[PDB]
Amino acid sequence: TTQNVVLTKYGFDKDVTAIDRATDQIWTGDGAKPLQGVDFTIYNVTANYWASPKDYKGSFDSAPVAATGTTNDKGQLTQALPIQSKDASGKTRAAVYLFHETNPRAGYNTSADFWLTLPAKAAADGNVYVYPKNVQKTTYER
Ligand code: NA
Repeated sequence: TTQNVVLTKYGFDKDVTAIDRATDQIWTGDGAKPLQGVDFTIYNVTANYWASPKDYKGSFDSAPVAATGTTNDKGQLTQALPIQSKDASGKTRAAVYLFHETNPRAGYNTSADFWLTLPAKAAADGNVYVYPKNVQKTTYER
């Protein structure tokens, strides 16, 4: 049993303000531009998550790759993801996936890593809609 995850990548726009967007609503981006040709790797982080849910902060170390994708013309990619997977003990668990932009990571329009805890609320068309946010900042330490 899988869900159909539709990812849409919109570039930063000074006039749209980046509130959260639920997985069961279509958001047109409010004029911001879809970003084409952005490569994402989707890691199955179910094991890393279930090692300790209360401590999970987005690590995908040693996580297997669930899928890769590249945004199209409309800034979108679609991927069916299993709603359950296995933890490190081999026990069946609700699945968690980490979306990581590998390319082009264009500065302030780089997507922040985000993770997704299935099953999610689906829209009427049956899709799960995610909208990666741009990174909080372009300076870093540590
Ligand atoms: Na696809």
